[PDB]
Amino acid sequence: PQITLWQRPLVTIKIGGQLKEALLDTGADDTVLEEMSLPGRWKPKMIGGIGGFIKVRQYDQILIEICGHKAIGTVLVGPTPVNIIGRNLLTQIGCTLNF
Amino acid sequence: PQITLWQRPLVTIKIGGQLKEALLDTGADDTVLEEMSLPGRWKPKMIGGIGGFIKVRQYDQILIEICGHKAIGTVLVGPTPVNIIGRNLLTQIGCTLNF
Repeated sequence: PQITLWQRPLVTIKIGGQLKEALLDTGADDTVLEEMSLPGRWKPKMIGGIGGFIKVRQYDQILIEICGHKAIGTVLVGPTPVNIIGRNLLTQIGCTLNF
Repeated sequence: PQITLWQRPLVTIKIGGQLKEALLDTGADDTVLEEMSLPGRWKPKMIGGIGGFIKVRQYDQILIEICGHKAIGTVLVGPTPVNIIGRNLLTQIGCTLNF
């Protein structure tokens, strides 16, 4: 699927059964999501944004399924407003930018 | 020019003679840049990020030239670390996302 930018790039995800929705963000390095319970092992990590230093919960080889495409790699969890798909993932779904 | 996401999407800009460099960001709504002096009329506007409420200086029909492509539309100026090309612009250079 090829998508235009006339309005916010939001597609559906799957993180362990759970259908979801996020931003295909080419300005992010990490991928962070909605507080859902992951079967797995975590490593405390920290992010920020308007106030800053919010504590997140890094997961390591999580298989995210995005817009039909399987893809594994790290995903970060914690109190975020929006699911955001960093570089890490677009990188791996073959995703490229076209003008 | 078509660009991959294996590493931060940074291209060169032109804002009134001045060669520059920014992020082709599909997760931003506005376009904000480096404190350079624009011939034009401004409207005080406000943004934020890690601490938040930083005051910026909105410009209105500024012709940004990006990666060979002419394109006009608003550009925002103020103490930012990085030049960032919002939706507003990618929108207008015909820019699309491809996987």
